[PDB]
Amino acid sequence: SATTPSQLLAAVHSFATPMVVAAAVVAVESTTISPNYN
Repeated sequence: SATTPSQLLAAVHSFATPMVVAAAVVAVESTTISPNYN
């Protein structure tokens, strides 16, 4: 505690289920023009 020489676990505990990451789904909201007739 406080201030890791001694290991409390014998082996390192790995997560059973592999985490499946998903790519970003970014999209274009809108397009505006400042000087415009319409």
